[PDB]
Amino acid sequence: MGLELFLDLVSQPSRAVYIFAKKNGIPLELRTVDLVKGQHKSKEFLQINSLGKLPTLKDGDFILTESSAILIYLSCKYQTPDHWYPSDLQARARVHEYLGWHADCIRGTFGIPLWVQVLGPLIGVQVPEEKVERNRTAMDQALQWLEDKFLGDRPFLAGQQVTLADLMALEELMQPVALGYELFEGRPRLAAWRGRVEAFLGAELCQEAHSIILSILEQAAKKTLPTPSPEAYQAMLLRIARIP
Amino acid sequence: MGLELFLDLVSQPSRAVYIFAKKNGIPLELRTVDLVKGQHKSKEFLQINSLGKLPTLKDGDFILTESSAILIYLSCKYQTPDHWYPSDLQARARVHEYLGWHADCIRGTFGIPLWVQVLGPLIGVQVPEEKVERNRTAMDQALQWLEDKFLGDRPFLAGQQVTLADLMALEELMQPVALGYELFEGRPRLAAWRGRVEAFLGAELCQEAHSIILSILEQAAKKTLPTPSPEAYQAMLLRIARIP
Repeated sequence: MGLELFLDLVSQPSRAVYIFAKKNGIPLELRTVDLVKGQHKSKEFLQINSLGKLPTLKDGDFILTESSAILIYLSCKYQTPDHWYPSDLQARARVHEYLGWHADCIRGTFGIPLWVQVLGPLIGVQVPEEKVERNRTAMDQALQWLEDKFLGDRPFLAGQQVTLADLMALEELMQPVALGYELFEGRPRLAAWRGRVEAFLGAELCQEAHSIILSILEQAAKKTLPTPSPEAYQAMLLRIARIP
Repeated sequence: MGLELFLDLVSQPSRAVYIFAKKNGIPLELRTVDLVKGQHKSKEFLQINSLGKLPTLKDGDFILTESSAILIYLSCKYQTPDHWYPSDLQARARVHEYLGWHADCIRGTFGIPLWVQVLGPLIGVQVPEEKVERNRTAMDQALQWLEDKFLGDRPFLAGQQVTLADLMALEELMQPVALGYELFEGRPRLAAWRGRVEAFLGAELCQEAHSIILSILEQAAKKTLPTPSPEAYQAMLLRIARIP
């Protein structure tokens, strides 16, 4: 069974999974893969995940990827509490639905500030003023949508209780926060929901799932960051190259 | 029950759903919403989907969105064949996994040629030469990944049989094709897979699910295209504004 989980806690989807697995007490072998360094691109790793993306979960000789797939798969195999990923047609659908939008509107837009302030400069590459703004006015744009469209009156994006939908959302949101952007400033709805979740999860877990990234801006200043391999350098140039 | 499906067959996710529903014979009330025109933004529609996105499926007073959620939801409620969306842990996982990558790497990159050639100019807005190329070299970049990473030796991205994963993939891919980009040129793997699927689905269905978009380049020429509302004008400028 083994059941190892290659991941880097600077990777927002990685955190999500790690958090889920931890909160439901799932025997997991935490395989650390320095992303900043370019570990996920090491020949040895590509031998595990031809894609070289994190977090990838290896169960048996079955290697899966995609925090969504992994979570869902996990949650299933380990019959985790139902509220998480409900078996109710309407309910599950409500989850499936946000995740899809999340993948569209949240994922990839809220990680940008990290590139603009850390990973970018790390390779001498500086992001254009515009892209920066464009991106932020794009964030709150989504923040709102999330706010009143998904969150609205209820306590969670995916309904009445905590669910994969929240774990993912919040975790992704955490990044710009960690970099200094206080998105929960003028959003008591959002704020309250976050607090509600964190509350649920627990200080301990969150205090450690994050850690890595709240420090990172400093490691950045203190030049503690590893020099990325030419393989990571490439991926990094691409990502930066797809910032609108 | 009603079970209406607002959608515009120029919208690749819309096609997907429509196709699934049609192939499995699901009683569906096809609610057409001119996207090009700006229908999905009409006050009356926002009263149905605060988001104004297509295709949105209204079952009972339950309004759902996200082709993924919809499909899955559909497939469930209408106990459609298992191969589609398997109940097997490894299997389903493999689907869930692609969809996530699909949402990341395919969705949003393969619709661009339509904006560059049609929707864009339709509002006097012309896309920069770079973005164009960047985008295409980005498409085949994904095409390959899809090709040998997901497709590889097996017959489908999601395993051995047709599955939501394919319906969506192929449909999205169809756009640049319909625009004149022959992505299946130097990819016998890709080509064969497509042919495999189309085969399965049937000429009739495909012959009509597409239609709308293979014509569109013409309607474009012949100025048959509806002038978009200031609401659609906005969304159109945003979308174009997020082309890297």
